[PDB]
Amino acid sequence: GLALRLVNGDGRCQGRVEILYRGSWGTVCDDSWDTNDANVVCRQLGCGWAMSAPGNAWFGQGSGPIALDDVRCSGHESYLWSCPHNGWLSHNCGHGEDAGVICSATGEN
Ligand SMILES: [Cl-]
Ligand SMILES: [Mg+2]
Repeated sequence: GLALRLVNGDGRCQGRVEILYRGSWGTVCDDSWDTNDANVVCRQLGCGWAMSAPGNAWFGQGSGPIALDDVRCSGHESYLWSCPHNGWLSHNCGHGEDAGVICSATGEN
């Protein structure tokens, strides 16, 4: 069962992006980690909208195989794994590129 979390931030609605894929939490190393991408993360978590998308392991480096690399959300999607992307677990990037998000945390549902 796919799941998403933001870790090592100040609260549920900010931190390093991690996706539960086939039993292990994996990070995102997108070098075009954009507002549209972050907005999808925030919507999916019920965390409002993306105030910023901190880059390059701002919230620290994750560990283990990296789940997603080039994720190109339109910005409307309900889940990050619904955005166009260039594959699971097939990436040469390092955890120094792990993406992060800071959401408004203005959701109530
Ligand atoms: Cl980051
Ligand atoms: Mg992107």
